[PDB]
Amino acid sequence: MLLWRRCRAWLEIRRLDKELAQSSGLPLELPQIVPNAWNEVVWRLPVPNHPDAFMTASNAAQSDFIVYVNGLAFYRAWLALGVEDSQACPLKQDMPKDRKYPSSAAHFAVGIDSPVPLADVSPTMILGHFAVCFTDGMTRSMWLLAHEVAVFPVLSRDEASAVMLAEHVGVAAPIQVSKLREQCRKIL
Ligand code: AUC
Repeated sequence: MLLWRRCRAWLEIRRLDKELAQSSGLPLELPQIVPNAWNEVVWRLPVPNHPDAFMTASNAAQSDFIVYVNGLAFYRAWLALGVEDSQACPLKQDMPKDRKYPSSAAHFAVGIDSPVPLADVSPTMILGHFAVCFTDGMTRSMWLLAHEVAVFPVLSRDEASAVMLAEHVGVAAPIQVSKLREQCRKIL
């Protein structure tokens, strides 16, 4: 029921608040941009006690922006959507119960040969507070979070939205997809 879910979500957010407080200003494991047998931005993501995951900005528009997000912070902002929204975030413990989760785990298993495209997310406002919502990529985000990936990239529609995401959940300034692609080519 509803009070049940609200109280659960409240307690998880409080947990996240503490964790973020403890780990404030400590170094996190970053995605690693890798050289690739294609013409795309690809990252190696370390996954604790698990084989590496690989993701790609292949399905991004040149106009999109990349934001590298603190997983815990991203998770907390997702919970801010509340519990009734169709995009409501399951508690981490229940994420593997999600219907598409096995299909996502399957995709993440392939590796560098078929990297998983990024999620497309947006900053929004819910009952007067900041939250994150999705255009796509909720399940793969759950996989990442349930597997405790510390930092991962996400896609945002435009500069201001990406700056807003980075402000609340980012570990770095946003960078435009077109400009990152260019730099990857000039360096990697
Ligand atoms: N391609 C592709 Au996929 C998830 N989760």
